[PDB]
Amino acid sequence: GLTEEQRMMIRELMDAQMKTFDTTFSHFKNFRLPGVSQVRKDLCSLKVSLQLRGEDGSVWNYKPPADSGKEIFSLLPHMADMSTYMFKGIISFAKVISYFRDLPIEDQISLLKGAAFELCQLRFNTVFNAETGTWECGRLSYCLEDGFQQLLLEPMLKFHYMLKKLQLHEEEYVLMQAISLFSPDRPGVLQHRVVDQLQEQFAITLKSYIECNRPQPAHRFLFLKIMAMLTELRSINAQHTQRLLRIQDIHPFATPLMQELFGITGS
Ligand SMILES: CC(C)(C)c1nc(-c2cccc(NS(=O)(=O)c3ccsc3)c2F)c(-c2ccnc(N)n2)s1
Repeated sequence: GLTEEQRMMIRELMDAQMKTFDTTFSHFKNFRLPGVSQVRKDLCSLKVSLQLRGEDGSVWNYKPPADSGKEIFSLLPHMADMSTYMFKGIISFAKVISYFRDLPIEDQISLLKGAAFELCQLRFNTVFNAETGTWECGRLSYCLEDGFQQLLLEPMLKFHYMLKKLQLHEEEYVLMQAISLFSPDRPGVLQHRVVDQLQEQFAITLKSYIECNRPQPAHRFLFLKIMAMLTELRSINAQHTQRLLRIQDIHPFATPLMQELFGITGS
């Protein structure tokens, strides 16, 4: 069984998640849409078509082009708007958690800058349909273009399929978010020991939750698999930060919030 402090910790994380995760994406609006050397390699990894289902029942569908000049950039303003919406939710999530509110403001900033991408991807995994290869974001859908084995070569995509296969509960997703947010080794963190102890507590709570609620042979080593996925997600984070910085170098597109989170100064 979980201790009372562990149950309290899960309840606080679950409360934060329900208050700040717009799972129907109902408040995502006014976003941009595509017009009616190494950077080229970066942009060709994630090929998705886009579908918008109107409230009236109409459907708009967008297929992207092939790498033939600037057409490589057509989906960037939209994805920047979606990422920014997601990041705002992640910041709200962190800010309503007491363990986070109690850290120095500078460490709050450093932890969010370290983890925003990772928590965004963890939330996106919960709307991933692995059978159809689509992220279902309310009236918006992102569908992977046509194989499956070739798609698992891209580390982000393999991440989403492998995490979805673990069939996690909401509670395990929110503890993954907590363990990623409270990483004591993000650059600029001052309360290294406080953050390390918090992270350890969240990981212990996760290990115990799995021990108490998941007896099936399929869930053996589940805790260790989850921690391996978090390590992989940190590596994916570093790689995509580099991709973003290269693209932004050649073709500015980051929103103000993305600039803040990725360290771009405006000069
Ligand atoms: C929502 C899904 C999971 C479908 C996506 N997720 C990213 C994604 C990938 C990497 C990073 C981010 N976030 S980020 O760094 O602020 C950013 C925003 C625009 S470039 C970088 C993402 F949202 C996508 C993306 C980004 C750019 N092009 C294309 N074709 N797909 S599709």
